[PDB]
Amino acid sequence: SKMQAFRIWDVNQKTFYLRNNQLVAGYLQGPNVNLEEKIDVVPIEPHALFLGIHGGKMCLSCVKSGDETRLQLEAVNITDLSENRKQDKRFAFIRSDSGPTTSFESAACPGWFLCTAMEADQPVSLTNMPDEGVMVTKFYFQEDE
Amino acid sequence: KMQAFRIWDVNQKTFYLRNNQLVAGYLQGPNVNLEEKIDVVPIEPHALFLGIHGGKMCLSCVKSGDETRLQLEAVNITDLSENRKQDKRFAFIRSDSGPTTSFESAACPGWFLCTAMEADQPVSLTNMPDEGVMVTKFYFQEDE
Repeated sequence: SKMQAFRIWDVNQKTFYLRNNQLVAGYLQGPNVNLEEKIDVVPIEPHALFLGIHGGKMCLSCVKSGDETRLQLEAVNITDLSENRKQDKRFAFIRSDSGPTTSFESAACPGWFLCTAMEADQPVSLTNMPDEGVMVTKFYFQEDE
Repeated sequence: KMQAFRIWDVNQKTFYLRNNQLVAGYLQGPNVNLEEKIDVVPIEPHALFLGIHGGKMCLSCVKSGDETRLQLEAVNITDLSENRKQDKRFAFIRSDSGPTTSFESAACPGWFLCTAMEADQPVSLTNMPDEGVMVTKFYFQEDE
């Protein structure tokens, strides 16, 4: 259970980058390629994990705002989280591989998978309609190391 | 470099923009001026980039599982690169059959550029070009 660095891009080749402290998927080229966000990962045996950016300084979570289930980026240290604390569960994600791609399902909001839009520069989100082909839910997740 | 062509399908439909969505229909009267010529930057062997407006807008295929989508992105066709991972979505493979031509998505293999049998529908992509529902055969005339 320690911090690993991963590079991620969806099946349409979009990368993650921040815009107004929001995570968005898009195509970075040239000087802007330096905006690419690597994903910091702390494994939770056997198939879950905590996901973050900026050296695990900000972590991804699933939050329910009234009637909405939205992805959120919180200012918490990936290292303070615990697979055994009820409150940190909103940060857990289940990793599932199939072929050369990877999917991430929310542990606190099951049935919700991390996703990106087909159009560029849209924020990264969570959809509960994976196979219904509107949002992308498959990613190439590789250990940047 | 950029080569220009005129395109029209086997049913005589031409491409034109409608609410900035590439649609295919029959232009009449002063509307014939709405025809969109296709700009091409070939990629040896038989691959190529396709655009309109002097290469200022290029078509691409983006997928989501078992479904694909045809998009017109505001990118310069000259900035696209064949040795660039992300630009593959703009690549198309050309094939000719007799006097006709077909275009297959490199990013979404098995999906061909196609038109609806009826007029004024958006140009799209189809995974089944054989079972004739959508039209996938085109006349592609090099504007020389």
